[PDB]
Amino acid sequence: KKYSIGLAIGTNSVGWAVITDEYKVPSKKFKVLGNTDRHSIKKNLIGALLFDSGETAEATRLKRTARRRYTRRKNRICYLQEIFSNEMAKVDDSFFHRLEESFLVEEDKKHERHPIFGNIVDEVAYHEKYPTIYHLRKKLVDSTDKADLRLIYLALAHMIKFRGHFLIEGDLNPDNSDVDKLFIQLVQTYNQLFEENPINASGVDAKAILSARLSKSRRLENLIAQLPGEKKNGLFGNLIALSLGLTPNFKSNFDLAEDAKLQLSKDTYDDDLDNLLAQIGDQYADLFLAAKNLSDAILLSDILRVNTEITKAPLSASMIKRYDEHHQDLTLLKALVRQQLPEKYKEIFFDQSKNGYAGYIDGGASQEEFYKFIKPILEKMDGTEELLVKLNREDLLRKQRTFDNGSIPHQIHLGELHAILRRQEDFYPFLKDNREKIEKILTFRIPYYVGPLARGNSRFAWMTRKSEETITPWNFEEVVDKGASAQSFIERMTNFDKNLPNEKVLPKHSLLYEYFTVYNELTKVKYVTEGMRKPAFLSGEQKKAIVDLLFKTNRKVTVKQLKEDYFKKIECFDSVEISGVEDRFNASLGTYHDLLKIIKDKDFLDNEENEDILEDIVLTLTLFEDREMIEERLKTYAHLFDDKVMKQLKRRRYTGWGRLSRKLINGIRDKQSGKTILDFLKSDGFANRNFMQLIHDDSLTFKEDIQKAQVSGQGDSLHEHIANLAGSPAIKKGILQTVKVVDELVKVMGRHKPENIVIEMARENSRERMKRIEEGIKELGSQILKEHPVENTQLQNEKLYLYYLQNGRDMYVDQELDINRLSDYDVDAIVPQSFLKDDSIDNKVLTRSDKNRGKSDNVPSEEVVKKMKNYWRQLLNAKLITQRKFDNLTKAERGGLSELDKAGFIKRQLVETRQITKHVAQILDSRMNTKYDENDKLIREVKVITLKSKLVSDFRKDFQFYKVREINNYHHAHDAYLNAVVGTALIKKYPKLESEFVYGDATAKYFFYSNIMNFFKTEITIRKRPLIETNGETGEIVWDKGRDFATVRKVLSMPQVNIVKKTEVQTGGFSKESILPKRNSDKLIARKKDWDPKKYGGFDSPTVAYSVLVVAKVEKGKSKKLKSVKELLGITIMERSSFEKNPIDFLEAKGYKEVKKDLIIKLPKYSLFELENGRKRMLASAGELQKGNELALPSKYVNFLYLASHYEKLKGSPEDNEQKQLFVEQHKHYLDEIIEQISEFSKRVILADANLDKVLSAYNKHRDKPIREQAENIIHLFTLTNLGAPAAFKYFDTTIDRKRYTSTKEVLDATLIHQSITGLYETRIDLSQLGG
RNA sequence: GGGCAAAACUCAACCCUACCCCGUUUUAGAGCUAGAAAUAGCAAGUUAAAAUAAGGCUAGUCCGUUAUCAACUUGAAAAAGUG
DNA sequence: CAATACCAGGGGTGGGTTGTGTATTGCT
DNA sequence: CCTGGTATTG
Ligand SMILES: [K+]
Ligand SMILES: [K+]
Ligand SMILES: [K+]
Ligand SMILES: [K+]
Ligand SMILES: [K+]
Ligand SMILES: [K+]
Ligand SMILES: [K+]
Ligand SMILES: [K+]
Ligand SMILES: [K+]
Ligand SMILES: [K+]
Ligand SMILES: [Mg+2]
Ligand SMILES: [Mg+2]
Repeated sequence: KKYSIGLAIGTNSVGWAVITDEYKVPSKKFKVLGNTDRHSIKKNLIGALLFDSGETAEATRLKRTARRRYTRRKNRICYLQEIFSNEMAKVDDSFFHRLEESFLVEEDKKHERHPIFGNIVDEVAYHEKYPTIYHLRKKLVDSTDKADLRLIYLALAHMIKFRGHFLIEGDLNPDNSDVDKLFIQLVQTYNQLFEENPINASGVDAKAILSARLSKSRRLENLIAQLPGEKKNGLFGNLIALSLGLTPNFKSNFDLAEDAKLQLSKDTYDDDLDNLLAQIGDQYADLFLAAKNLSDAILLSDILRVNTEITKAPLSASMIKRYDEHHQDLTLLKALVRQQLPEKYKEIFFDQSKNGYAGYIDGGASQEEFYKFIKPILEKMDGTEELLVKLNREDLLRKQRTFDNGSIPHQIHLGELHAILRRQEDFYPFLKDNREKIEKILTFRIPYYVGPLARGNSRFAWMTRKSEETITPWNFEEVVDKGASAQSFIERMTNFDKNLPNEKVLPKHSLLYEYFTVYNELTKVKYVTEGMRKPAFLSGEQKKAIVDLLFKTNRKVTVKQLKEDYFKKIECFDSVEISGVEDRFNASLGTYHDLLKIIKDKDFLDNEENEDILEDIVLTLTLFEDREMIEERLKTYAHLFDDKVMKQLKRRRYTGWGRLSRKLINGIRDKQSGKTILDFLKSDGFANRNFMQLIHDDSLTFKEDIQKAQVSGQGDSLHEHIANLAGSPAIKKGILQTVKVVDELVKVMGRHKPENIVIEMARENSRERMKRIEEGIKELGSQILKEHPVENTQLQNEKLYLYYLQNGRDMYVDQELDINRLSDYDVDAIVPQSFLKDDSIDNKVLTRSDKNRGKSDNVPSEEVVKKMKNYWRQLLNAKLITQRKFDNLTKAERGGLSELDKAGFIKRQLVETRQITKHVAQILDSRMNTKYDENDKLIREVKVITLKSKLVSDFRKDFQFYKVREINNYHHAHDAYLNAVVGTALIKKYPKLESEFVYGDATAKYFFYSNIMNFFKTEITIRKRPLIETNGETGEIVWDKGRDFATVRKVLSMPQVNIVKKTEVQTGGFSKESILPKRNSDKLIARKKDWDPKKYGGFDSPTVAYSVLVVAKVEKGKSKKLKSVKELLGITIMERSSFEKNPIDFLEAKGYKEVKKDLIIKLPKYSLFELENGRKRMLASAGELQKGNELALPSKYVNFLYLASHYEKLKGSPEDNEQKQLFVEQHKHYLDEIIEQISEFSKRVILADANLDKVLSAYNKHRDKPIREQAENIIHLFTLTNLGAPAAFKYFDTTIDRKRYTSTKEVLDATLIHQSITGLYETRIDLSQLGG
């Protein structure tokens, strides 16, 4: 017979269905294997495979990087110790041993328990002298005396082990370190530019004001308030704001045209500033330079909170200041508490559980938690004003190793280390000879372009070696072929040209590439004037003239410039009409202008002889971000430029890559013409062919060479092909499961390929939205965050999120919005919900009243646009509002929405265009249709139809085949069945639609695509449609409105649906990552081989990879008498390899004896067992079970629950709304009935006596509640019966905690069921037959 | 119209390298006084070492948490096969 | 033995890719 | 968050 397949692909489920030409679901007798008495079973050909979500490779990669980092840090310490080996041997022959075994307890220590000095007196004396490591570091930096080699090692090792970040390149340039010295020089330069309006900085304490621990805006205010007649938005105020790290706008200071927002931290900044400089010149260059220097000094004084006069170890001195102030403040706080709150001293200083000082030090309290706990204690006390201020500045009782130490650059640690080396090399000759080695150990970092230093056993590595010896930081340049390794980095990184697959893609900012884009756009530009009959192309001379006169003198070329600056000036046209370009030219020559500003040699740029050198320069600037490598590759061109241009160029940086190779653009030439693609793009007579026309023109060579070039390589497997698809790994796991389901379904139907396969794909935090708001107000320069504090979780509500996105302003009315009145306010859809279902914040907007939007059918009225356009663009620059949202807000000025707009919105709602769905369709099509005809065209025996969820959702809502997701998992299978039905019927009714729905090769649309699915309806908003629905041409019947609806209903009401939870071996981390303290418990796992957890603590809570059923004997009692057992042993992920290498030895080491090797059953997670009365359990672990049954609630109750709970929308037909409400009230008794159907189920399968009794009491409690709320809570009640892991749920206000199945003893005598992917093929094993 | 390409603006999803900072764990940093002793009173507290998936062989300044997996007949395996 | 309350490593820096809609020029 | 491990508690 003939049949079709319906599929619903999700992130966790693949629903599948088989239908006949009558839209019926077949049933079949399937053979049952095993050792049970049942040999076959009847099954319906509907079901749904369920699985756990597929995970990305991000967490694995981060674990891998942390692993490599720990390894290499240990290697750094090893290098330092090998350097110190021979002399430390003379000083202390067991020092490094004591350091290595510092973790062991004294019982296991092979040496003295005191690490540094091997005796208690010297150790205690050391600690008294240096309370922290930073004391010793500063001392070794400053003191002139010879020091103990062990203390030198400790200081250098602490500097190398925690060496600081690498965000700053080169040396730190410590001549401009003082904030006052740079602020005074900034005042000098500013007064230089303005002799008439100077600023007197006398008595201005810039050090205290600018280095204070306050917000940047507050420090700006405090500095400006010290300058009378000067304001914060003046030029000097904006310069100070730029130095503090803010985003000033210099547009108003220089009477500019548009925004000149600067910020030193943005990567664009350089360009930005130089852009700005073009407006006013180079007089202000060194002014902004002085501002940047002042900013660097402030960034340093943020870290080096100590003056640099007395010491050369400012970091260690700042740490010592922390320690001393902590000591003073702690002494004072204890004295104060003894004075006024001696009742609370012990809780504060002895209680670790409380967030006092004790928990802050010994417990688990954090600095923030400690501040919150002790702030009211300080406020209630007297004499704590200084301590209170210190708390508010986040600077009280501070430790030295804190979270904010991440801003410390490595050059600071390097300065202190180099100072110690200089001091102590006068006494230790090996320190003098190895100074640069020890410095290298701190500075050297494996380059980003080299990767893992592997030797042929790493799938991540790509490095090649000049010689075959061990790589150290010192011999790196001699062992590693940096040239070939960087070349391989390039090859691994860059995409290939698709037309020429053996050629690399040009950089996105290549001069040749932007020339290509400009000429390709400019070629298809036509123009017309009065004395012209027809618009004409530009000639080659015209195009070269427009390039030389406009594209090489202005970064952007506007149509206005094209008309006035070219056609008026050269062609003498008073008027002209341009076509092919609107507003401005998308393409431009930005790289040309960059290199023009840098090299200052327009002739050098315009010489065809310099094409190769400039291309290589741009390539080098795009490949790398490393200063060393960039400097290295531009040395061949060092003779052509001076040092100033060379430095400017070294700073020039680019990212991104094009999509075409250079051999395609200006390499291959037409055989006849001898011209390249770019040659035609510059001049093609009057034809003016562009890139597409140039590679698709049979008249010229290119197409032939392209076809000669392309190669279809060695084909991927199915799994490989799916993996290489663009998309999330979850949906790709779903796709692979879909293909396997389809394979097995074809196998079930006697290997007969179906006629149709309908596929549907489901379309489907706090920190990122808080980040949006945080950056948005920062850019806006507003203070609403200051006025209204809000936590990240509070943004679960969408109204508050929209509010803080809108800066207190109303989006349709220029009026402030009230925080406390947020209840009344209205969330409106920019493009309305009637036309588009976009419930995202992108089509959402918070306003005082919906009315103020203007009319509803169109986009907000032109008046509202004219009003709020500036505020909308300001929110767009702050990125609080996206460009899509902005364009939708202002569409009225462009005419609102056209008829084509609405028609296309509908068509996109109905036709799927998502690429991943097309890829799945391609895979299924290429697997089903494999033969060719006499014309060698593909034989499409199977048709792959693709649907969007709105079709079947609307079908359910129209004909009341409602879905309730929380009842069971049948809705996936039902979605698949309805997909098959609707797709098949739709393409039967309208074959012309195949173009839109099958894979392979005025206002009319608004009515057509909105009425395509009306042939199911009997009545219409007039004419009654025929009860029988046929194809107009073939006459074949497509839909019987008297029977096929009944068929769909009978199919949806079927209780037997093949729901299969995919059994899976667990993978990932061995256990919880927490390192637990020591404890007397055999659940603790040692973190090292010899670290007994009873002494050293360790891990617990491992993940079971899979359980194993063991039938064996164990020793019982002192006599060790063998007693027979049959139990579940969970093999952990960590034990899995050793178990699989030899299971017998593994089990015997566990204590089992005489193991029946052939009765060992591997049981992954979710293994299915059946017990009595059809009760089913799934394996959640070796010692816990999940619910294994589905509640097949009758369709009547599903529809009643949908309607009574107001599950989605109300029908919108007032008569029909009253119809449905009357049905709900007439069938109210269903409530009780539903409960009964649950109770019975729970009594037969769930077996939670206490939970069921509490649920029944709760249901009887709220019997006078409205029907809608009782139904909405009955919807929750299905958590008790849902398949899978138990969960807690609320019925009204009563909470029902999950009942767990903490024992797997019963499944050992149950029936184990092995199901195929559809669950149609089974193997049933009676486990009670094993053991004895 | 369906598929496709490049440019412009855009946001979502993914893949990879080199590093940084905390956290946790054990040990070290002589607790004192009064008691037989339980215990009570006070003193102190900020730091470091070392581990940071057990570990593996290929012994690399490498690898170790992604993807893939019902059962059965083969095969050592990858694979094929069975209702 | 089974019921049950508690708990689960976090933050930052670089690069590359496909796909998303909007609209320009085009191929097929 | 979800859901399985874990110690408490009878
Ligand atoms: K991390
Ligand atoms: K010992
Ligand atoms: K002032
Ligand atoms: K703490
Ligand atoms: K444009
Ligand atoms: K770069
Ligand atoms: K896995
Ligand atoms: K997993
Ligand atoms: K299975
Ligand atoms: K893109
Ligand atoms: Mg390790
Ligand atoms: Mg630490």
